[PDB]
Amino acid sequence: MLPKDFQWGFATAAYQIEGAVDQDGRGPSIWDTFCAQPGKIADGSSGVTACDSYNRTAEDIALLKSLGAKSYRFSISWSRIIPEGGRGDAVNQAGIDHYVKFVDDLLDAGITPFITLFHWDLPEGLHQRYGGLLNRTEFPLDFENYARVMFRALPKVRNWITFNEPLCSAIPGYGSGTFAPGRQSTSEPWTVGHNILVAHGRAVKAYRDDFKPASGDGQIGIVLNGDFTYPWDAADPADKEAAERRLEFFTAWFADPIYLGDYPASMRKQLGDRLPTFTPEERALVHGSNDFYGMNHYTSNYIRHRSSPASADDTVGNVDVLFTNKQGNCIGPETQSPWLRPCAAGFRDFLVWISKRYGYPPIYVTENGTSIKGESDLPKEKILEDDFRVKYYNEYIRAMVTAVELDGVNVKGYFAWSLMDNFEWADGYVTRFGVTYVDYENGQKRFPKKSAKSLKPLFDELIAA
Repeated sequence: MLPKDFQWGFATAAYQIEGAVDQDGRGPSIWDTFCAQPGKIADGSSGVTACDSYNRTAEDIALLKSLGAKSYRFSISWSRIIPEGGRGDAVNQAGIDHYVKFVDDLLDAGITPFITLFHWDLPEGLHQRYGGLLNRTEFPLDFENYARVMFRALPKVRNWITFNEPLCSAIPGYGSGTFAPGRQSTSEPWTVGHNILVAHGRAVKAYRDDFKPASGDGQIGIVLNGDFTYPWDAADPADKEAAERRLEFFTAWFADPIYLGDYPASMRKQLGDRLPTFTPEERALVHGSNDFYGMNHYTSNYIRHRSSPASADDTVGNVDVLFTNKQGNCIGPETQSPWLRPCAAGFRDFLVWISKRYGYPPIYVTENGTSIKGESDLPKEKILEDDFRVKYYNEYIRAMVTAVELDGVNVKGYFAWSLMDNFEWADGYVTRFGVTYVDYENGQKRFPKKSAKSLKPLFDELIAA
């Protein structure tokens, strides 16, 4: 049994699905720029058309009703709202009107919106003007303004997310250079993470002070990813330590400041002066800034300690991240994503880890899902019979249930990533995470896969009353 008010649905992100990249006054994001650069996207694609969801809102809502979703998690493209991005820049009324209409249409359908303000698509103008996410002074001020514009425009919304997966904005974006804006630095990821946390805190303070509804059901929080860890050699205290330290670098990086008031000591030890120090003002903003814990989770790994000190290029916490352990056991089967091996037990375990470290917060699992190896090469009929994905959902959802029932974890909602196949960042369109097939060659036509239909009967069995 899950509580009667448990919310479930599907998730998407604006740049992954919307298309219409220059329609109705939209300014370029750092992702539009990145895709234009050679060798960044595996299939040489971009979000130019994607699923054309910007132009197919009625169809997307009808699909959500068809599948029985209670809620829908999606993001706002900042550059549709303020094309240049800053607090002194012109606001694009057309972009605001689009999202206002969309939210109205969702609520008229009886589906609750869960809205992400920042899903990696920083307006290119802010990146050029002042170094974007790198600027400790300017980025938080412009993010807060953007947040205020959206809070003011969408007063019927009750569920807000500031940032989706800041680790992905920071490490791939400024560490390895694999995601936009494609920079490579031993310091920049830590600078970026800090500015995101401050930006987040400013936005939450603005929400709480000036916009939260009298009805009291308004809530705001950040969304953090994090895959679970198991020691390579469980009998080696060093591997136990290494597995814990890995979680700290992945997730506590963000959640420790938010719940506990500072960065993980292990990060401070390794990173030294490369990791910023909160001022009293910044700590006041960041400490206590989550009304709920937003959780993205996909996989687990075995973690092995290293015999030497960490290098400056290290971002994982000086450990080997592996798919096999000392006994030759394997985490899970291959998917199309080299990093993703299904391991339902790790989902239960991650929920408990968060709960124990952060005082049993209310948790929304804002992303969970899988790709299927070679899915895009399959004939249509075979893509639609996505048994691998059906099983992924069945097992992961049951693991979540175990965490709720036995471990007492306070899970409030669950969102399947994704409602439809979409632009999977540096993978392009080859990697499919959708419960819905999208035939990009034939006008982005949609076809629900087996997994899309499987979630309602599953949740109807679980959700009480």
